[PDB]
Amino acid sequence: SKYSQDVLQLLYKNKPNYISGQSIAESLNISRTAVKKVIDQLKLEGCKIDSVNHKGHLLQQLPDIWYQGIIDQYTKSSALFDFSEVYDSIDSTQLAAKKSLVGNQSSFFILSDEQTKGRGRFNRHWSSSKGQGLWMSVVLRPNVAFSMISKFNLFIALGIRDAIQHFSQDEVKVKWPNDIYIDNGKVCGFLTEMVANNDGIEAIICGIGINLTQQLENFDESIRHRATSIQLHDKNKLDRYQFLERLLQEIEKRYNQFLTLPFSEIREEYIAASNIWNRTLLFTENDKQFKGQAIDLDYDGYLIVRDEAGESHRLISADIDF
Amino acid sequence: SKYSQDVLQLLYKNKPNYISGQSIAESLNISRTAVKKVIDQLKLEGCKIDSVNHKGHLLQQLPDIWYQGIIDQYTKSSALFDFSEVYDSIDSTQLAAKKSLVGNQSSFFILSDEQTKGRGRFNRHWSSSKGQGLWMSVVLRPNVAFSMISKFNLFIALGIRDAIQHFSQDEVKVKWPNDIYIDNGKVCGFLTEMVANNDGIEAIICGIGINLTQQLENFDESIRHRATSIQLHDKNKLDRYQFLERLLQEIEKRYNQFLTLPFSEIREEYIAASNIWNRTLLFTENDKQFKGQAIDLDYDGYLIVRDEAGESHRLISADIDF
Ligand SMILES: O=C(O)CCCC[C@@H]1SC[C@@H]2NC(=O)N[C@@H]21
Ligand SMILES: O=C(O)CCCC[C@@H]1SC[C@@H]2NC(=O)N[C@@H]21
Repeated sequence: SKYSQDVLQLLYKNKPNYISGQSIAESLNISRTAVKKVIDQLKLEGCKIDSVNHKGHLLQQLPDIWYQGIIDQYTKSSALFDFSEVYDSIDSTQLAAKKSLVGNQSSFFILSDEQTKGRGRFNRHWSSSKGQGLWMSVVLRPNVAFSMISKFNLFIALGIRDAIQHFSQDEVKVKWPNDIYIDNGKVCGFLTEMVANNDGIEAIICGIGINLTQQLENFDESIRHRATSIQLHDKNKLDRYQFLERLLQEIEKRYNQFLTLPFSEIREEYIAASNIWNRTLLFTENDKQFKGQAIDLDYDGYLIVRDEAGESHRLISADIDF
Repeated sequence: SKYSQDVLQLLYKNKPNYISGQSIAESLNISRTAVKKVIDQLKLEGCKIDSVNHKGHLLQQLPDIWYQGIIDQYTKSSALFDFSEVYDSIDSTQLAAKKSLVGNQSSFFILSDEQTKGRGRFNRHWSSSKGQGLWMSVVLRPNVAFSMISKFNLFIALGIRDAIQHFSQDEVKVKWPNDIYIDNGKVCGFLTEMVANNDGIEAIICGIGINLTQQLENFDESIRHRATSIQLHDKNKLDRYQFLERLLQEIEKRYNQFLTLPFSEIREEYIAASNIWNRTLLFTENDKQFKGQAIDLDYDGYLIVRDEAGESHRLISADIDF
């Protein structure tokens, strides 16, 4: 409805306290009896609101839907993001982001419940079902030379890992350069792209897909043995609005780190985090395909690999399989 | 009008021959007497059409307006470009291009008679008056690593130079890395940007502004001593549709060269072309500003400079003043 969001906003801003139909009706400037329709609807949409007589309304729990109104609260308190955009379904949050960044310098992010044409690295299909995962592109505006994309990718990786870790009983590791794993289920994939030129970057557009609320039965086939959600490694229910909040919090931390520190400082931690050593790796390079071993990550973000034929390579990027 | 373009198309396709109101009327499937309005209008818009009784209509000369219909002919015969877009006025042909490239792989270009918000390097204002200059962004899809932007810039430079040269009595030189000069008037500036990621470029978007039909009196102030048009170095009238045709022809040649040759091969020619040696240069780098001498362009597109304090720099890019 026309007013739904503003209602949800007031409801949210007012926790841990109740507020009266009355009090809402004065703010939004609409009938006491319209606020009831709006509420009776929000509940029907799966909202948990406690309504008690004489006292009013308290927002208890939100469903697995993103609401522009409440996501406005995050953008508001943010010291990073100007605005956000929220859709229930779009073609792709990266495509949207790439459109929205032109002729302005805003930092911002875009969430969508469902993607109908979401892609990953190399333009692989990316599965993005309604109400199941956080599908989001983020735009930032670092003031750096274009060479520095690679580092961003590494820092953010730890942001996305921690955010996810704080919610997982099992250990969450990073599979360089782009994937986040819990055990041998890929929980999230992310991708960093830039608009840039000869001297200075115009924007960064990091697209992030994390699987939130998936049962084993939801995946297939046969990805079911190398894909896992967050929920499947957390005894208690996973709150999408709570995860968002830490994810954004960590994305920020790691952005600033990126902005003020050379990699070396992060390096040793990134190692503790990676699950690529002491196992055979499966590298692809256009027509060519080979095996090899991850030996080390050097100070510049590059991966030092020993291919099965004994030769040493120093790689900026790669796509790797277990 | 609704049909104007299709008329102009037939008119153009039929040179050096006349064609009858009749013959047009059958193709476009409209009254013989509507074709007359369309023609009487095209003339009034500054078209030169010869109409003789019993014989018909011949397209003699086009004004200083771009027409989507005739520009369709170039895109059609092209072995490079899928389509084009033509506007009489837009915000910026780069902005437009950056929007139009998303979620597709088309190669294409965009022309506009006037820009209301056209920018150059570092987001400097770029003057783009109606009917006076070729204002165009071009999109290509090379299949190369993102590092290779720099080279593209160098090759295209010679394309844009030759295209312009064939029309100038005075010698046309390239001021590395982005400007085209005739004597000490900047005739054109161009800029190469990319959308790309860790492994592979998504698109190139080279934006090109060349001054076509400017009198000294049109410029100011006081750019009038370091800016010059093409027309001011050509005794005979400059045809915007004829220049476009060679420009596109050269852009293509030089693109293919880029695609199949290392720089070294172009290098020595690029030198004959540059007007940066044996004079003092004025380099800017963020807060810092210094003098120096252009000593050489090495095989990798980099400029070897000797700053006034005797130190040697190897530069990928720079902004330079005379
Ligand atoms: O291929 C991968 O390794 C990761 C793909 C990352 C996809 C995310 S989902 C949200 C955003 N929208 C997209 O189109 N892609 C990113
Ligand atoms: O600053 C320079 O040195 C050159 C500027 C190049 C501007 C051209 S004009 C057509 C296209 N549209 C733009 O916004 N810029 C390029």
